[PDB]
Amino acid sequence: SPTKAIVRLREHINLLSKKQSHLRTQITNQENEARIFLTKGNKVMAKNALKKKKTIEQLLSKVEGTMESMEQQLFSIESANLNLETMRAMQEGAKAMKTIHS
Repeated sequence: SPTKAIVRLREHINLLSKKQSHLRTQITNQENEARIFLTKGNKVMAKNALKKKKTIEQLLSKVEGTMESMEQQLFSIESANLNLETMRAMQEGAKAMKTIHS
């Protein structure tokens, strides 16, 4: 059923939002690593920690983009159901017109 499909998509998004929070935390951690090297004076390793920060940022974008795709599919399903209800409404309007003509 499309309701079950929606529930599953929400379940996948929830798991991805756990990955999101993890990766956002890792981004802060990689920044902190770089800041530690900056206070040590090792700008080379600080830049390398920022390279790792950017790597996690790219992974975060992948997770967030995946959730977007799942939401688009989810909303498409809900929209399809709203279109079926709009169709039903139009069919009852047609029935009213049939009564007017009859």
